[PDB]
Amino acid sequence: STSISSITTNTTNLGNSTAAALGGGATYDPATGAISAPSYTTYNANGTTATNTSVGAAIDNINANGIKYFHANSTDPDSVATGTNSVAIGPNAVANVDYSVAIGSGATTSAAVPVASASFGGFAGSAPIGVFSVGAPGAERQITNVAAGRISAASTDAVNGSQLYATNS
Amino acid sequence: STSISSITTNTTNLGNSTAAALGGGATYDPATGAISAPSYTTYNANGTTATNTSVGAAIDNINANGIKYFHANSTDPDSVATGTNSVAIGPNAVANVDYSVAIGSGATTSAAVPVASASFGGFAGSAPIGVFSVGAPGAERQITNVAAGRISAASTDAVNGSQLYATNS
Amino acid sequence: STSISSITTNTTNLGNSTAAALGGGATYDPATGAISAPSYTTYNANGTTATNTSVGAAIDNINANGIKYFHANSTDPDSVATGTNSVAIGPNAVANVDYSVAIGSGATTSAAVPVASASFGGFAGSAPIGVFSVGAPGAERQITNVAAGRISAASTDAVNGSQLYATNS
Repeated sequence: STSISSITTNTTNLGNSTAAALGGGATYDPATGAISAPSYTTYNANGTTATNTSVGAAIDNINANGIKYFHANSTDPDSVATGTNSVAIGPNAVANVDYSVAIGSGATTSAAVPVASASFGGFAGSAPIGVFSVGAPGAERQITNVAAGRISAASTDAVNGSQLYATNS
Repeated sequence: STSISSITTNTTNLGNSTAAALGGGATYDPATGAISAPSYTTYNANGTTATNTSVGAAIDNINANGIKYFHANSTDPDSVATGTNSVAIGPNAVANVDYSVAIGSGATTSAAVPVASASFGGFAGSAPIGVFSVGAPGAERQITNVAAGRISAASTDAVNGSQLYATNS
Repeated sequence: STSISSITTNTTNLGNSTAAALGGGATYDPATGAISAPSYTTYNANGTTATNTSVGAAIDNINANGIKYFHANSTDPDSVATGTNSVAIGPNAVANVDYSVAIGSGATTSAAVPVASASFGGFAGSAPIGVFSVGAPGAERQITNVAAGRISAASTDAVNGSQLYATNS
């Protein structure tokens, strides 16, 4: 009888502590032995959320659809970042150059080309650490909503089309 | 007595295998039935980490604060990526155009406009796949730390302010 | 005997419901008490996946190696986003300016400088909300695969090197 009591009491501790470790509102019922399903929220890419009733479902959703504030809408192959300290974001993005970024579907990286002058000298940012790629040859992206950059010898700001327009008027 | 022995032995296997499945240093104590709490590390956006004692707490932290190397500091609405193979990063970012990126708080996407010439011809990157947006109309971002781009007919590198400065001196 | 029956039946419910909550194909065996290990897939940064046999291992892999479509290949310090609604991506990236982005290894942010004219006026995007940084002083990135931007007074598109080349020929 003492053994039966011990097992019952300890099994309740097992149920309770399992539910506690799961979180997501899981609870243990000593009358039935059931742990009620956890509810884990994940963030879809379309402005909605999903309720997951297992840990595995939540992990799969994190990979399939992203996390809050970081979403790629795709079923294409994973991005690949093999460069040292490199970042690859989006389906089929490949950052194989060191200290670089590939961002956007199909974006690739090739080595940075240092530019100090052109045939005009004294360029700022003449010694790049790597590239920041927004696409690939033949699959370029138009970079939009760029604020006017400083136009000075020291400036490493990007310039926008309105600035090139003004200088050619 | 054999039944009591069987239950005890099997319940220890249940406790052990639950702790193993949880990981995070969770352990089972057959004397009490308790699974000790796991410790799961998540990465905050301020250079610190958090210790989570449930799976649900860790999942919530991943969404609220990001993962190592990918942080958005916000409580505003999720980004939304509805374009095919599109990427949306940051609070209120919306990438609804296909093969595009919206990155930054409030960034939006509109269709790319192909540009082969302007009133000057022979532009490289005249057939964009989509846009890479760093903001929205009236909420543009200054793009900074841009290395000097190649200045040649083939170049799809961005140019910086020092380069526009040099050509107008 | 009824108590032994009750415990056995309830413990099976505990095992089953634990396996259900774990997901990842975990199953309970009433003959042994064992929950078979879950298998949780995470995405490495080199085009491969990993099979994790605990929740903690999966969480650690998500942080160490990223999620599908979002990978930074590094063991350097976390990115830091302390600016309001700011985004920091990549090892050692720091977005401390509000409404800004730092993306790329070692990228930093400093305050946007509004530019409406230069010594040329009527620039579009003269009131930036913040910065979009692809690097840091002395560690700039060459921005690549930029489609030709609109060249007009209204344009906030980035311009590429071929466009600057054409205007100086």
